[PDB]
Amino acid sequence: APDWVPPEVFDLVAEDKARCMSEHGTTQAQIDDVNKGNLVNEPSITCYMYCLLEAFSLVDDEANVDEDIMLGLLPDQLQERAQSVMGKCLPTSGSDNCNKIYNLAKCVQESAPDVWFVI
Amino acid sequence: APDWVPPEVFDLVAEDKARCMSEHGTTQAQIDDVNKGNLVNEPSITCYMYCLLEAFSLVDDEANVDEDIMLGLLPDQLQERAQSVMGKCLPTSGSDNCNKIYNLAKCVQESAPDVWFVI
Ligand SMILES: CCCCNS(=O)(=O)c1ccccc1
Ligand SMILES: CCCCNS(=O)(=O)c1ccccc1
Ligand SMILES: CCCCNS(=O)(=O)c1ccccc1
Repeated sequence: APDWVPPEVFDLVAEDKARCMSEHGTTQAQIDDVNKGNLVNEPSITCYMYCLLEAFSLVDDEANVDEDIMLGLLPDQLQERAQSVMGKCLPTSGSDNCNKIYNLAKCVQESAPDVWFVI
Repeated sequence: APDWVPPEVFDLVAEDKARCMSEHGTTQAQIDDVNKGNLVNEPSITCYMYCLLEAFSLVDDEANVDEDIMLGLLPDQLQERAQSVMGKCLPTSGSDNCNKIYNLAKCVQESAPDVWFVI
């Protein structure tokens, strides 16, 4: 992940990472690819992102981001940049929940590739 | 219903929607509620879902689901997502036909909000 990610997040997500990878057939290799800017629209990775976001209430049942909860989780250092990115990329839109998260990731990647990551 | 639902289904279901709502005392408000994630175990809605499924030959007289045709009628991306969810949530179980379909809908909505919809 990017160097700014708080160490605690790696432990906080561990339980849901395992569950979500199992549920969606996700490989660590796919995850490693999102982080190197190589995102593809395949449910095994896009629904995995949805799954992990939902675990932390970062999105609701229609894959709309909760900006407050997202800003809460992000370090103080990223507040300004993240708020700008959210302004540009939200609300989410797409045919289903996984597509909404794919579309969101692509939007964030355009301006701010280091703000999005997959764990 | 979700944005991914094929346009054709709204016309294809119309005849059976009328018949099934009439048979079960269903109101549109109840159908709207399911699509908002507010599924309640009332036979006027749970038996309605059974009735629509039966109309498409997706259930038999004991609310056994035809997994292969149900999956086959879904768009490609939903079909992929649904393979794992239906793997988990099928076969149906419950005290009667309407409870079996309630339990199925609840199971699907827990993993995959945006997959179980009603018209
Ligand atoms: C801008 C943030 C990116 C979110 N991507 S993620 O689904 O892998 C995820 C990462 C961390 C916590 C929850 C989900
Ligand atoms: C001919 C129209 C196809 C129906 N496709 S559907 O995705 O709405 C669907 C509805 C109910 C069960 C499975 C799929
Ligand atoms: C993924 C399957 C959803 C089934 N929901 S339904 O039984 O109300 C229904 C909707 C549309 C056509 C037939 C049945």
